[PDB]
Amino acid sequence: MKIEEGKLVIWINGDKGYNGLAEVGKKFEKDTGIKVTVEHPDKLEEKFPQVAATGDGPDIIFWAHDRFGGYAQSGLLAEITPAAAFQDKLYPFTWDAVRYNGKLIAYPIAVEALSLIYNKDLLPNPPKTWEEIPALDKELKAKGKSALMFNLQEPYFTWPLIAADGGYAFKYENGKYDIKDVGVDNAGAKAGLTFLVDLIKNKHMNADTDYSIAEAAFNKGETAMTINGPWAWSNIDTSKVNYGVTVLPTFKGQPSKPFVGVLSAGINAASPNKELAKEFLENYLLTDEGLEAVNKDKPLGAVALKSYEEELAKDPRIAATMENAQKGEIMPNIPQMSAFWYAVRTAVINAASGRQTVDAALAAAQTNAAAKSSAASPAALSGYKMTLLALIKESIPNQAKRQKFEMQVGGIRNEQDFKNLRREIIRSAAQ
Ligand SMILES: OC[C@H]1O[C@H](O[C@H]2[C@H](O)[C@@H](O)[C@@H](O)O[C@@H]2CO)[C@H](O)[C@@H](O)[C@@H]1O
Repeated sequence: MKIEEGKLVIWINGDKGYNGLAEVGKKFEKDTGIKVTVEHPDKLEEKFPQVAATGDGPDIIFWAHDRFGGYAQSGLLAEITPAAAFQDKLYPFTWDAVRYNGKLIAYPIAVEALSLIYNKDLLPNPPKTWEEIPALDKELKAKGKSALMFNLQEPYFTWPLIAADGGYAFKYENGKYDIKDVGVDNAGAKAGLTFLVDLIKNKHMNADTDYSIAEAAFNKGETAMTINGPWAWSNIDTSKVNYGVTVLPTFKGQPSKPFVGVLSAGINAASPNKELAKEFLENYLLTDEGLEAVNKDKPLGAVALKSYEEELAKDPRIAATMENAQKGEIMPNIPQMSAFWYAVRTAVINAASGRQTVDAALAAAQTNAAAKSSAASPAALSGYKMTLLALIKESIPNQAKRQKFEMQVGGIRNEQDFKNLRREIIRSAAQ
C-alpha cells in the first residue's frame, strides 16, 4: 500500500505511550485537519526495515537510536532539517545520538536507562551488589516470594551485567567503532553471563521469564525487585506497590553498565508528508504539552526537551535513571548493531537454558556479531562509490530520492552491492 499523502501514520513500540501520542495526533488534526494514526505493530524494529525497503510504511518511525544507522544506510530515512533555534531547545548529548556520518537522521525524544526497581515493603534497603542477591532470594523464598525477576528474553536487560566487568559491543577508540573487535567473549562478559546463568541454575531466576511474566510478578508483589525502564512505572503506579527506583547493583566491585537508548523519531525517506512530519515532531510533540501527554501515558524517561525536563528531573526516579545512564554508555548507532544484538540475544537464551555452556554461547556470539559479507579492495570500493554518487547527482531529479540513494552508497561493501544499487538508481522513474 502506498503511503497516503495528507495523513501521518506513526509507528511506536507497544511498551511506549502510544495513547498519549495519539492525543498529540488529535491536536495536530484539530489545527491542520490532517489525520494522525498511531500504531504499535509487533516486532517493530524488524517490521519497519522490511516494509520501508519496499518504499512503503509509516511516515514516522520511533525506536531507540541504536537501530537508526542501519535504517539510514538502507535508504529508509530522510535527512531532517531542524533550524538551529529548534536544536537549541534539546540537550546536545541527545542530538549526538541521532547523528550518523556527519548528518542528523532523527529527532531525539527521551533518554532511557534501566534501573533497579524494588518493593519497599518487601525490601526497605535494595542490594548494592549482584553477589548478595542469592542470599536475599533465600530469605524471600522462605516467605513464599522471591528476590528478582526481569526479562531474560531480550539481551538489553542482561547487558548491564555482561558489561559490568568488561564486556563490550565494539571497541571504541579515537571516536570510531572497530566492527572487527567485538567484546562479548572476553573475561568480563564471561563472568557476567556466568553470574546470570548461576542465578538460574541455583533457582533464583527462571530462564523462561519474559517481560510480561516479570512485570506481573513485581506488580502483584510476588518478587521484591525487577529491572526495567521508565515506561514500566505507569503500571507499577496502578498496582499501588510501594516501590523505589535506584542504581543497578555492582558486579565484581564494578558498576553495572546499561546500554542507554535515546527514543528517536525518524521520517521515512519515502514519505510524501515530510513537512507535515517535521511540523508534528517539532511543533506538537517536542513541546511541554506534547511530551506531557505522552509521559502521562507511559513515562518517557529524561526527555530531550530542556523546558520540560527541568520539571521531570526533580523526580528521584529520573535522578536514578540518569545515575544509571552515567555509569553506562549511549549505544552506538552504527549498522552493525543489529548483528550485535542478534548475537547476544542468541547467546543469553542458549546459555540461560542450561543446554549450552557460557563459553560456547559467547564464542559463537563473538563470531556472529562480527559476521559480514565479502569486501571489495579499498581502491575498487572507492571507485564504485564515486561512480554512484556522480550518477545520483546527474540522474535522480527528486531530492529525497537523491538523499536516500547517497546514504545507500555509504553501505556498499563490494561489487555485487555496487551493481544492485546501480540497478535501483537506473530503474528509478518520475516521482
Ligand atoms: O534486547 C535488545 C534490544 O535492546 C534495545 O531495545 C529496548 C528499547 O531500547 C527500549 O525502548 C525498550 O522498549 O525495550 C527494548 C528491549 O526489549 C535496543 O534498542 C534494540 O535495538 C535491541 O534489539
